[PDB]
Amino acid sequence: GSHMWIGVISLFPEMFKAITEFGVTGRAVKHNLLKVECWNPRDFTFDKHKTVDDRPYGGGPGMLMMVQPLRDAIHTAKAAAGEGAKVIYLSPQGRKLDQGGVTELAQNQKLILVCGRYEGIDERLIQTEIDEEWSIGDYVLTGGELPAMTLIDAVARFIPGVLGDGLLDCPHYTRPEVLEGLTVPPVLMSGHHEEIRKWRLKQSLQRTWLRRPELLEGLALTDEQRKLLKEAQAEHN
Amino acid sequence: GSHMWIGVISLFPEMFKAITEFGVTGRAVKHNLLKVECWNPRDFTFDKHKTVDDRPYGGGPGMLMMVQPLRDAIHTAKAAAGEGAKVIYLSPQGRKLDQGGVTELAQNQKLILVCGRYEGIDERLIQTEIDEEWSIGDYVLTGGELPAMTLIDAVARFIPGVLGDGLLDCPHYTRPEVLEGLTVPPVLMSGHHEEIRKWRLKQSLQRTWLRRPELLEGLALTDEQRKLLKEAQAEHN
Ligand SMILES: COc1ccccc1CNc1ccc(C(N)=O)cn1
Ligand SMILES: COc1ccccc1CNc1ccc(C(N)=O)cn1
Repeated sequence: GSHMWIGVISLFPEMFKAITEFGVTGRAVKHNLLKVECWNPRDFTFDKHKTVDDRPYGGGPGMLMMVQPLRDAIHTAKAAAGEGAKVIYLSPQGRKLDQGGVTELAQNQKLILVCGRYEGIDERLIQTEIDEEWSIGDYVLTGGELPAMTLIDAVARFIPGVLGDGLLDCPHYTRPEVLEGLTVPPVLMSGHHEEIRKWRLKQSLQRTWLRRPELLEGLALTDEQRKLLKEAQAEHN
Repeated sequence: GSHMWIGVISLFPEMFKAITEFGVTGRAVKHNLLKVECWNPRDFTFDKHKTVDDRPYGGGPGMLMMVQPLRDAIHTAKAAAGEGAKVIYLSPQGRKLDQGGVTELAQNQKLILVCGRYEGIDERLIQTEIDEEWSIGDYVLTGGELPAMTLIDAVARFIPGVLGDGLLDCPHYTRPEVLEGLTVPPVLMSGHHEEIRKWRLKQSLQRTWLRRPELLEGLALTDEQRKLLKEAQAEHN
């Protein structure tokens, strides 16, 4: 159906086995709903030692990705992708990823994800080769590979066939009925589907209010949600 | 020195090869600065088919992790960890991870990371077994493994020997001197270390202001930073 092709530029393509070989994403790859293809800048070097890093102009402690191997790898991935592929660079300086941003990225049938190492890539390559710069969160990692895999996993959930409202999820319970003295809320045993739906929605509203109140500010609550939230806040007091 | 031990509870322990076998984190593991030990709930099942999921009370589309295998795996990891280990559950409902939160978590010499699959774990296990619940970002994934690896990588950077201010990083440049007509800022060639430091700081301030203005609100800028930021905003106008 709406399959997705993701090209990856990475010095450590074997890291991507974590998503291509296991779980829901591994099944998506096996079933051809998701295709992940990697190019390694090390394969585009020409010197004896296959050098992939370079020193920044102006000095400093860190290194950058060497331009020539990385640029050639990107160009090769773009040629394999054809037209319509969006090239994404993962960095702390990028647009912060959220579920809304995931749904936007999932609209692309083709993506190329550039995984920086060291202190990242040359600023001019961002200008000449990168369409969009994204961050998975306000923290620093040793490479863009984990952010790239996180993005792949999140967008894969929107591909039809891969899987089997602004609020945090409600609590969930399974067997057994009592666990270290803690019982399951009786409503979940009642079999009354409408009471269960309202209980879960009310719990999601209460949990969002208590834990992430700023998420509620970005929402236009329905009539039902306004009432259940008021009830939850009244019981809390 | 300040080595770190991280126990992991996961149905897919082989995903963690992505951090234990490659790059800076793989070296940290090889050098015994970081130890990652995994327990798989599937090994704690007793039925013929090694069942690790269970149905939620109250119905619904999703499944939960089965309590008994997961609980036994957690208890085994806690016994291997000894005293002082903090047990962390990765979920979208958790505290949002940022670099400040990474530095807090890195203060622990021992961590146990519980990786949920399906719709997560029973709420009572969070109450009885989990010390802290964290999220790597406001998006949903197919498992907690990628969040757990992201956390491991971020905290590993604070372990002394693993590697070789609230603002986004400045642009960086490497060879060649001209790339598709784009030149390197002459100051970075000048060799004047003080001018380079001020240029980079000014660029970091300008970039944070243009891209993530809310990050500036949480900062008490130094005298030098206030001046360079004013200069950047004046040149922008
Ligand atoms: C200092 O490292 C870099 C510097 C610049 C670019 C890439 C890297 C690689 N590391 C990353 C990558 C992405 C994210 C994120 N928040 O999306 C976090 N870390
Ligand atoms: C619906 O999935 C779950 C539901 C509940 C718990 C765990 C999972 C596993 N998936 C995750 C895990 C963590 C994060 C995060 N933002 O840290 C995102 N997704």
